[PDB]
Amino acid sequence: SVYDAAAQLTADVKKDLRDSWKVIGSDKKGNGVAVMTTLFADNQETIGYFKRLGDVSQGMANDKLRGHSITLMYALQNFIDQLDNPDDLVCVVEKFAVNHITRKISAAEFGKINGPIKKVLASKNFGDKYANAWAKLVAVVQAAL
Amino acid sequence: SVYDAAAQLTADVKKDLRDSWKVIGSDKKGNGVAVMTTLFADNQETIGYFKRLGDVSQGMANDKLRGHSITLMYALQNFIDQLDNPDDLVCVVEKFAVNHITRKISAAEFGKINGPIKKVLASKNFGDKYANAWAKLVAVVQAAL
Ligand code: HEM
Ligand code: HEM
Repeated sequence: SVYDAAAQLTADVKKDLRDSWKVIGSDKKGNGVAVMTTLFADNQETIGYFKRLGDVSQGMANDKLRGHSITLMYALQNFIDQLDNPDDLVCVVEKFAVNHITRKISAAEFGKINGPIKKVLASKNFGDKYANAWAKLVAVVQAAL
Repeated sequence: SVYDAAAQLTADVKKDLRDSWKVIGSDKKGNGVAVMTTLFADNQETIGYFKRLGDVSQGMANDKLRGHSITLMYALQNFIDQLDNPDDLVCVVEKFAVNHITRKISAAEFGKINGPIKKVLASKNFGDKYANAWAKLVAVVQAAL
């Protein structure tokens, strides 16, 4: 199932993911926080999953939120580095899904991250072409949930 | 405390961490699996914590172990990237400690990773000076458990 979703990651898709990551991943703290705060803004209900982070309205200034945001970017860094080897990408994606499955985060719930990522990409001038590429990467993770 | 331990990362310690990581971090899959296999070999008692991984003796052939090993290296990548800012290093370490605290991994238990790291370092011509540098970094995490 995860292997099938990984099959959608064509040569052109991987190319756009890498080029866009070269910029997005250059500032993990800045963009990581941008993704989370945007998620909470467009889908307030997702905050129910982050009670441990405390006052998320503080954004960057919130140490726990900042810690989470930075760490989130290293999961994406991981995925991006394994793109050329489906076997490694799959094992890393399934490993990643373990904790999210335990948190009872469905594929649909996880997909709510697509909007934030699309917006962050647009702030760096990466159009729909790139947003679609990232939606496909997220789809690989969704297949594991 | 974690804040006092982070202050132990002096200038030369950070430098040695970077220089050694430049090599060790070049092959996250290979070195990551070596670290885990060494841990299970020198400290068989820790295998109980990894029941989900299955037959750990399969090494690289075990998809779950390989996935975990690769992911582990990205946590270290995270720490290394935060060496410039103590505030970020701390929030990232505390974030990382959450799941390990939940698994009831004590500071003493976590410290068993020092042996494996030292051996992997040695296999790449990096001696005691570097093993001690990494022990200090591991100490920051121990302070958070
Ligand atoms: C591409 C998007 C995402 C990435 C790369 C990502 C990455 C991570 C990482 C690396 C962790 C730390 C390791 C762990 O405990 O699993 C984590 C924790 C977590 N994730 Fe995800 N995640 C993503 C999306 C989501 C979404 C959409 C939700 C929920 C709506 C979610 C909820 C959580 C929660 C609740 C935690 C624990 C936070 C804490 O208490 O510190 N994640 N995620
Ligand atoms: C350099 C030290 C270590 C690093 C960088 C590291 C890194 C990680 C990472 C990134 C994860 C995935 C996220 C999470 O679930 O928290 C993880 C999972 C885990 N770690 Fe640690 N860890 C280290 C040492 C240890 C040690 C010494 C133990 C046990 C004595 C331990 C036990 C666990 C367990 C049981 C899991 C879950 C594995 C699974 O079921 O997939 N870790 N660790």
